[PDB]
Amino acid sequence: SGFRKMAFPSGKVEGCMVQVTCGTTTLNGLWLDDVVYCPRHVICTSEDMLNPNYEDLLIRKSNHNFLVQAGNVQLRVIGHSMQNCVLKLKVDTANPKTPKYKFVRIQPGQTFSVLACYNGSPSGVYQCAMRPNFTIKGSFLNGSCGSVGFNIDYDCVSFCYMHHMELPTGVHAGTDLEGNFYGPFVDRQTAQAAGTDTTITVNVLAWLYAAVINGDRWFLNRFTTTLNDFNLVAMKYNYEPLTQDHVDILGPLSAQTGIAVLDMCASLKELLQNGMNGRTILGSALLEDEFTPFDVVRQCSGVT
Amino acid sequence: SGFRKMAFPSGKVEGCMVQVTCGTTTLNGLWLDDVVYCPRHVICTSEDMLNPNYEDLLIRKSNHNFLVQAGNVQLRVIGHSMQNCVLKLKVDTANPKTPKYKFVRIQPGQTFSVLACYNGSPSGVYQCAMRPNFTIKGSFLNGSCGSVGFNIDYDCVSFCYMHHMELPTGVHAGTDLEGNFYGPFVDRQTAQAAGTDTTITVNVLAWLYAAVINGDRWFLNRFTTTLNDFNLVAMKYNYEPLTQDHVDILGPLSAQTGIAVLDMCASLKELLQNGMNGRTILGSALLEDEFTPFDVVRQCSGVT
Ligand SMILES: *CC(=O)N1Cc2ccccc2[C@@H](c2cccc(C#N)c2)C1
Ligand SMILES: *CC(=O)N1Cc2ccccc2[C@@H](c2cccc(C#N)c2)C1
Repeated sequence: SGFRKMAFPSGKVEGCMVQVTCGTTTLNGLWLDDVVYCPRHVICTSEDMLNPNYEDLLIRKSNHNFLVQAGNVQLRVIGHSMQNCVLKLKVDTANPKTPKYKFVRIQPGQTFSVLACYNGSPSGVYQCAMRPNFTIKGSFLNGSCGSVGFNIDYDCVSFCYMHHMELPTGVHAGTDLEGNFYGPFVDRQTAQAAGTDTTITVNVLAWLYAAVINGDRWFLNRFTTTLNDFNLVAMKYNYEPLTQDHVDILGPLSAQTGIAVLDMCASLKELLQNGMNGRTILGSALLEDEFTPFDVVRQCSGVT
Repeated sequence: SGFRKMAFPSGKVEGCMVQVTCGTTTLNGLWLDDVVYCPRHVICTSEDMLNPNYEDLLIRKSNHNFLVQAGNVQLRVIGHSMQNCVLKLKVDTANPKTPKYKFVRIQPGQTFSVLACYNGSPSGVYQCAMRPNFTIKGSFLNGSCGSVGFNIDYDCVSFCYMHHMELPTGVHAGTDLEGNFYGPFVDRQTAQAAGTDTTITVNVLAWLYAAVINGDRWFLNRFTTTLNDFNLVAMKYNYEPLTQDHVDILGPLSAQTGIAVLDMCASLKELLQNGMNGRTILGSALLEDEFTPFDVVRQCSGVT
């Protein structure tokens, strides 16, 4: 037992990280098969970022201007193209460490691991959730651009995120591996406010089930509620509205614990209305929303 | 910017994980060079664990009784010996994926990453701290025994922990890689209570410096304190006494932020005495103690 914010083992992703330099700009790239994926703003200087015309800036770049270094070995660039906000640099060598992989565009509320990198070198790994406002609350300094987010299903890496930007609020924005931003964000040095960050209700409920399984039970009560009654409380506390889809996905946790989903909702309602009165749940003093129902089952069953 | 509980990239450790089976018991082993390290209780059944005589049980085991499987390839066992609470199984093949490594016995208050494993397969990675009472608050199910804790200094893995046990309180106990338990714990199915878990004061202060650097500043006040005045407050709130050594290690963070260590102590004193009044610090509603001063500098500077 015990419950932790666990990231996926990052080995399969570390073997894909490379450094990409263009002019005076260096960031991270993802090497899969004979293609290196990186943010298109690698072709900009901070001077260019104010209002870049990516198509015009790219015309001045040739294959030989993109320096791609895998650890300490230089890759030969034989092609380049722009797909949305990412550059795809065709190299003459397929990565021998390419895992079985997929590119997936995740939904808000879903979780993933980020392998933060600097100059093609991995520094750490942490678990994230794509916020309902399509931002992530990460840890990214200059040079971290091109670091990726991913999930792992046994031997298959599903890449879902590439880091591009930090909002003036300190929150993070980026794209899926096809270069399409999550949310309304553009790759430009301009003030772009993120919307209201709501709490992922289905994840908080999943985490309350993780809590009961691991022994933290003080918050269980004698009450029940309805989806509509619960959503009136969710709306006041800027929680996402809970749907029957959410209830269905909580099914296995409800079955394992014997606590009906609407009974767990009544516990969450009371925790929202009364606070935690100085107590903790799984070592946390706030309601944790960055564990999906899938993460709870995976962690509580020992999936490798 | 942004601040996260970040674990080290686990790739170098995943390449060392193997499965070790003895009789009907299966757990994880660590393959480095031509040696596989695992908990000695691999030779026990749950029946044996009540009061095992490890030396007597081991006499009935030959090299051929220890089945070591690296992913899907079987390793040939050419020797075995017991060192404290670990078994060292000499194999006929050196691990080709052995990183540059060291075995280190960490101090309480120090942090490390755990690669939780089941049947020699990695499931996830998370950041831990060795508690002042020599327990860790991990996430370990049956079959997780033999999972290791480590730190990474560029290319060198310093293994510090091997998981052996779960206390009836749900907290975790284990050994360094020489098989010596941290704390007073023995490898036996017996009630062993852990001592008072105190809060790692130097880590909370380091995390308050991480908070100021990243923008969370509400807790800064107009006060100062002394080491002795602060320790009177630390003792009441079961915080570790702060020493000049702790102040010295906080030196770089004090220099970077311009906030004198004793001024930060006065902020911590007020947070201990008044609570957080419904506010958060780096997305947390409690005072975080599982970031050392080294982790804060490493994360805030981008060390790979
Ligand atoms: C995340 C990162 O490494 N960087 C550094 C960098 C290097 C060259 C050009 C831009 C950047 C910024 C950046 C500024 C403004 C907008 C974006 C986007 N998209 C990125 C971030
Ligand atoms: C952590 C783990 O995998 N296991 C399973 C197991 C398998 C065989 C023998 C013992 C165990 C237990 C266990 C019980 C009691 C004490 C210890 C220790 N040390 C380990 C845990």
